[PDB]
Amino acid sequence: VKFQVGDLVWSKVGTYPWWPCMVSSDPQLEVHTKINTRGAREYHVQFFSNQPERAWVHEKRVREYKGHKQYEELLAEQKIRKPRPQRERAQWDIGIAHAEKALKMTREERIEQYTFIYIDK
Ligand SMILES: Cc1noc(C)c1-c1ncn(C)c1-c1ccncc1
Repeated sequence: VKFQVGDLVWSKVGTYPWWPCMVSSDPQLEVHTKINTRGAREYHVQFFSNQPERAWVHEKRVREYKGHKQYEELLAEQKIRKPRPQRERAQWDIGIAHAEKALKMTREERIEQYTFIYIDK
């Protein structure tokens, strides 16, 4: 267990680029980490965005968030680069702005400021 609740991380999920996140406790499982059905470790994260979402992410797709400029280093992991779609870039920029504000906070302040409120349907 390398991450705890309130830690800032980058997550690489689905078709999306490396995205700013905060580790949090799953609202139903009440754990922030688990061993999945394939026997691998996963972390529960909140994506920083104007569209709040959460996901369980494989530990190999999670990295410590040290700052927004670290994005280049994650891409490093003729030069070939994927283009950046406008709508997705705008959502990522909002997320980064939140992550940069969260980085100036203590872990306790971040937990209080950003932990999602979940409402049953
Ligand atoms: C979208 C969406 N809906 O559920 C999940 C999970 C996602 C998702 N998967 C990976 N990223 C980066 C996201 C995401 C979440 C919020 N805003 C922008 C993107």
